[PDB]
Amino acid sequence: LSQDFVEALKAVVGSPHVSTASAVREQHGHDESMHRCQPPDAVVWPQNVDQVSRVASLCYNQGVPIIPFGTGTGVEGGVCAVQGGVCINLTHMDQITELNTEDFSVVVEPGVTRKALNTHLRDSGLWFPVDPGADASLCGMAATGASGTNAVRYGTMRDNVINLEVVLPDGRLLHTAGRGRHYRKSAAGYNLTGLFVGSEGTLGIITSTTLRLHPAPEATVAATCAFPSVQAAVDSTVQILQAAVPVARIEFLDDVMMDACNRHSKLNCPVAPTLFLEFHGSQQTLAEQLQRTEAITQDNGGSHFSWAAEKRNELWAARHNAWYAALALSPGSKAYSTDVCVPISRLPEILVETKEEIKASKLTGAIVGHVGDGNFHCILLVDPDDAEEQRRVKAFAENLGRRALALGGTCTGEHGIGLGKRQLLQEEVGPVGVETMRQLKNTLDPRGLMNPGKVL
Ligand SMILES: Cc1cc2nc3c(=O)[nH]c(=O)nc-3n(C[C@H](O)[C@H](O)[C@H](O)COP(=O)(O)OP(=O)(O)OC[C@H]3O[C@@H](n4cnc5c(N)ncnc54)[C@H](O)[C@@H]3O)c2cc1C
Ligand SMILES: [Mn+2]
Repeated sequence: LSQDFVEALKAVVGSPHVSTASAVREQHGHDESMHRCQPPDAVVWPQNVDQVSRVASLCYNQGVPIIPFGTGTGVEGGVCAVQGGVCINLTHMDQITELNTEDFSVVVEPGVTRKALNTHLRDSGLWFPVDPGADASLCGMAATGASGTNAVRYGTMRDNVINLEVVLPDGRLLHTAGRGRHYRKSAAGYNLTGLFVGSEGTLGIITSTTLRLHPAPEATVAATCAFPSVQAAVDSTVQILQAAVPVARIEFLDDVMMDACNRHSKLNCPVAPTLFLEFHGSQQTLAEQLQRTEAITQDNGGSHFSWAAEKRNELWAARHNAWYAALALSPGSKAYSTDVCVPISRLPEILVETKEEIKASKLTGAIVGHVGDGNFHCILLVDPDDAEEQRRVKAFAENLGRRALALGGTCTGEHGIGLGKRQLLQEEVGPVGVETMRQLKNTLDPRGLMNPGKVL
């Protein structure tokens, strides 16, 4: 990066908001995954959308890659600057606007986390449900297509993003559904909002997101249920979904993950394949849901429900920290997560096979995830210096991904592709799907400067 170029960047955002210092670039060259740090050539913090547009235009016309950066909690290397360039940290734009309680909508800028939003919403009777474990940027969640434990009932980011404000690679400002618009459904033109959800910073920079809010549940009950085997836990899950019980949360932990979470959060659940459940409704619709759900879990050997404000909060905090609980099994290690999502009737086969495969392998793996969506994570630990173990973990993850594709599923339910799953994506959608995705990338980013090396 030339001195003239750096000075041009400082003219847009101000000298304190541009850094070429090695330590600052290294901090923005990696996310939470094991993907190797690849530092950008500079980090820039735009202070408003006009500055985002002008930074993008400067980079784009000079042939300098752009890497959007939210909270850096991704797990597929999305922020790694594989071709160098300018990392745009968007978190100084942190305002909540256009809170429309009567329409159940709100507009947020990239520095707003879900925690910040739900704090702002206390005493409104509304909440935003999509809950990744990490305290992530909501616009980053829109960029990755995130989901979480609440998605089985309340939907993913794709279900809950109503509109996006996007700075395109050359600096133009796009409101995907129209500036200021919010509504429940539309057939007007092509749905641009869904194209940018899950685009991972390869099609443009999300500078605000319009989110669907939901009413807080009238009443909540959480519980855990221990099972004799993975098969019994996942069969119960499939049967709960087939019985159409509107469970609010249904999270699976294998015995390895349950033990890790016990040690990391000082829970002391029985070490066993376990479901964490939550039910929303009136005092009485809960009783109906509980009866029907306990009946199914009992048929599969589930324990009597161990029931759980503070107790529930510690239960789900432990679940949200499962990633760090797994890492704590081997201090100094990094982690790589699988994220397959299969048709629900095939979930028992692939989960049980994954458990058997982790057992037969020398790898440390913990299993957790959103089995209500037919989705789960195998969290695999890697010694950052053991090159052979890394090759074993990547091979394990790619074999699992190919098994999911063989079952009609997808290689990633929520984390995205980034650097890790590019070959699986090619297999998943085939030559015409890849070419079509690439033609869309090319028309929005002709010079290929919008987060190069990711997704495609
Ligand atoms: C402990 C832990 C638990 C997690 N649990 C979940 C979970 O349950 N569900 C889930 O889906 N994910 C989960 N994640 C992954 C991660 O939190 C999500 O992928 C989240 O959406 C990433 O947001 P971010 O701003 O931190 O992303 P970053 O790492 O900053 O960026 C991720 C990607 O999005 C792009 N990007 C970021 N912000 C923007 C923007 N404003 N405009 C355009 N592109 C942008 C980046 O260029 C990159 O390619 C977890 C992560 C951790 C560490
Ligand atoms: Mn998850």
